[PDB]
Amino acid sequence: TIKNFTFFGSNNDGKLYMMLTGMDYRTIRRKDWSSPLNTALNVQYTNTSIIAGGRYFELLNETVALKGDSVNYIHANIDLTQTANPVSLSAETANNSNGVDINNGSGVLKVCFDIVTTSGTGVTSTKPIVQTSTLDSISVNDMTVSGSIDVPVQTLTVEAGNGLQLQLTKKNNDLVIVRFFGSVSNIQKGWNMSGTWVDRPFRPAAVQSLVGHFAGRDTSFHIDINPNGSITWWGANIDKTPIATRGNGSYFIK
Amino acid sequence: TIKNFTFFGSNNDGKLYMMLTGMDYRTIRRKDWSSPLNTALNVQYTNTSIIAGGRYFELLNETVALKGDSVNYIHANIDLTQTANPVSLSAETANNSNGVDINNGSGVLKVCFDIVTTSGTGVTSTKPIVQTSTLDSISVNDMTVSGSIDVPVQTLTVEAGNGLQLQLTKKNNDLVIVRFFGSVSNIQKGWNMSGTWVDRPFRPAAVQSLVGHFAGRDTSFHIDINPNGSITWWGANIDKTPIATRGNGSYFIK
Amino acid sequence: TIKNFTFFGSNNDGKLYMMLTGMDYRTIRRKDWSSPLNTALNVQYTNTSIIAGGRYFELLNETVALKGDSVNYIHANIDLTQTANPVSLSAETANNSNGVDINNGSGVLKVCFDIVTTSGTGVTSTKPIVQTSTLDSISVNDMTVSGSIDVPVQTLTVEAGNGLQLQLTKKNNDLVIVRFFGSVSNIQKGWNMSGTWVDRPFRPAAVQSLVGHFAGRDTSFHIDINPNGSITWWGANIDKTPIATRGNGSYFIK
Repeated sequence: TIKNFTFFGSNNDGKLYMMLTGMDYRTIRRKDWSSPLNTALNVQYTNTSIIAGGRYFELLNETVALKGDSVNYIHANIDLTQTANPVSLSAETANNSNGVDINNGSGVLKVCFDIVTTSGTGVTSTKPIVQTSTLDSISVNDMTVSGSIDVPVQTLTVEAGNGLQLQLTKKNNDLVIVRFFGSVSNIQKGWNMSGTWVDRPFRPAAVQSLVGHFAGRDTSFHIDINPNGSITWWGANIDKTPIATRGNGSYFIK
Repeated sequence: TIKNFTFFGSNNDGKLYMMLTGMDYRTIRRKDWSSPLNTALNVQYTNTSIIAGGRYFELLNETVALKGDSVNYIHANIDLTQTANPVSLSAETANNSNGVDINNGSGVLKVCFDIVTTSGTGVTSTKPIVQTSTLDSISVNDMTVSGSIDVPVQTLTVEAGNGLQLQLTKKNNDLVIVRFFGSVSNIQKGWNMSGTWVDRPFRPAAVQSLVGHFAGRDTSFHIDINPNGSITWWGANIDKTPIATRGNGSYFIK
Repeated sequence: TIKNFTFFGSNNDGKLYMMLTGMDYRTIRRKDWSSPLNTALNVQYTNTSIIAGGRYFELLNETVALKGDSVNYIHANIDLTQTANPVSLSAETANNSNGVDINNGSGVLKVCFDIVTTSGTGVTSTKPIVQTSTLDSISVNDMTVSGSIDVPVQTLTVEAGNGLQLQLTKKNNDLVIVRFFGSVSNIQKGWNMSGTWVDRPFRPAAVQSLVGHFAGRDTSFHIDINPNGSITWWGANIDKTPIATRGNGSYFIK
C-alpha cells in the first residue's frame, strides 16, 4: 500500500520542504527503512519513504510487477487531482522523469527512483537513482568524499617562443600542471622568451620556477613564469641547434 | 501581495527549519518560480518563495519601488508583532541585514536577498544574494562544483642552511608545493643541511625527494625532506662558490 | 525543563525531517541559542534546541548532573511510550549511542550530543559531538572548508624494469604524484622499460613526462608514462652500472 501524507496548503509545504533540502522536480529523497524484497518478477517495497516534489509518502508492502529480461526504471507518479490515490508506481523501459511542477501548476509528476534489472524469472540487480542536493554556497568544517569531486578545468597552449611549447591545465582556478613540448634554440640565460605570454587566468601571484628536461640527455633547464605572464629562460645558453624540451611542472595560482 | 505561512508554535518550527537546512539569521532560502518583472523604477516579484529566519512566505505580484542611479539592496523585514502583515519589503542604499533572532526574542529581522542596480529610468542589472548552507561534517558520494572550493592554506619559509631557502605552500593540510630560492655552497651528498628543520605541520609521512635546478645552467640537484623535518642534500658536492637554486617540487603529507 | 515538539503522525514527520536534512539515528542537529552554564558538577542548558531521530525538542534551563573527575558523555534519550516526558538527559561514562529506530519500531533511542570533562569540583572543558550530514550527490556553486576534505586515495608500486621503482599515489581519482626509487641500468633513450606497465587506474589520458634526478650527481632524466601504461626511458644511455634514481613528479589523469 501507499500511504500519503503531504497531500490534499500542501503545495506551500511542498515548496518549503524542497527549498530546505535543495531538491528540484527531477530528483527524490528516498530511504529503505527495510530492504525491498524480490520474489519472481516483482519488487516489493516493504518500508520505503519517498519525497517527490516536496511531497512525503510511504511504500508499505507495495509491489511493482516487472517485465522479464530487461532494465526496469521504477517511477513514482504524482497526480494531485486523484484525491483518494494521488501516488502510483510504474515499471518503465526508460527513465521518463518529466520535472513537472505540481506545486505551482497542473499535470502529473513522474520521477524515477529505482532501476531494477531482471532475468527471465527473477531480479538480478538493483541500482537506486541518485538523490541530488542542489545548493548555492556551502560553509563546512569537514568533508569526506567516497566517489569524486568535480572542479572546473581550464586548458591553455602557449607558444612561448624559441620553439618551446607549454600546455597548461588549471583545476579549481588554482592548481596548474604545465607540460613542456617542442624544442628550444637561440636563447640565453635570463632572456625573456620571444613568443606568447601566458593568458591572465593562468598567471600566478608570484614568480614560478618550472624545471624541465632535455629528452635523451642528462641535462636540465628551468623557466620562470612571471606574474605579468612573461616567461624567462633560466637554462644555459642554447645555440642554433634545437633541443627537445619535456617535463611536468606544477604551481599554485593563489 | 505577501502570503504568510510559517507565521503568527511558529517559532519552534522556525528553529526546526533553520536547523534542517543549516541557515542562520544572516541568510535566506529563495526561489523564483517565475521571473521578476521590471517596469521603470520597480521590481515586481511574480512568484517568489523566501525562507527567512526559518519562516516561509511567498511574494505574489509584489512590487518594490526603487531609487534611481544606484544599487538597491532589497530586504525582507520580519516583525512578528504585526500579525496581519509580519513581512514587508524595502529597497535600501546598503546591505542592512541585522541578524536579529526573532524566534527567541523580540526585534525586527532584516535580511537582504536581492541586489538591483538602476539607471535614471530603469533596471540595468540584478544579482541575487548568496544562499548559505552552514554545515558541520558532510559525508558525500559525489560533488560537482561550478565555482571554487576554498580550502585552508598554510605557508612557511625555511632557511634550510648552506644558503638554501624553501618556500612551502600547503593546501587542505595535504598537498605541498615547495619553491626553491637562495643558493647552495659547502655541502656534500648525503649531508643534512645545516639550518632550520621543516616545521611539524609541513613534515611528510615518508621521505620526499624534490628535484631542483641551478639557475642559468643545465645541471640539477635534489633534496630529501625526511619525516623528522631534516633536509638531506643529494646533489653533487658543492664547493665554496654559491650556486643559485630554483624550482617547484610537490609532495603529499598523508 | 524539556519542551517536546515533534511528539506524541509524529513518526512520519520525524522520518520526513531526517530525510530533508540527511541525518541517521546516530547523530543530531544541535544549536545553543544561549550558552550552557556550568556550576559545580552540573551543566545547565539555558536554551538549546536538538533534533534527534528527526524529533525537535528544546532544553530550557535543563540541568544534567555530572560525575566527578571524568569524561561525561551527555545523551538525549527518547522513549515514546513515556507520553508526558518522552525525552530525558543522562551523563554516562562512555558514548552509548544505540541508533534505535524509534520512528519504525519500539525501543529507546540514545544519542550523545556533548562531551563534558570534570575535576573534583567543576567542569574543566566541554566539546560538542559532530553534526553529520549524510548526502548522496551535491551540486554547488562555491564551498569553503575550515578543516579538511578527505578524498579517495589509491596507492601503487610499479616495478618498472631495469631497476627503476615507481611509487604512485592518486587522490580524487585525478591527481597523481610519482616518487622514483631504485636504480637504472642497461637502458637506451627511447626504449620502453622492461618491467611491469602501470595498472589501468593510474594511466593518464595523454603521455606524461616526469623529471627525475640521479642521487649524488648533477644529472637528470625523464620518463614518459604512456596512455597504454608503458613507460619510455628518455634519459641518456645507461650502461651496466646502476645509478640511483629519485624525485617527485606529478600529473593529472583527466
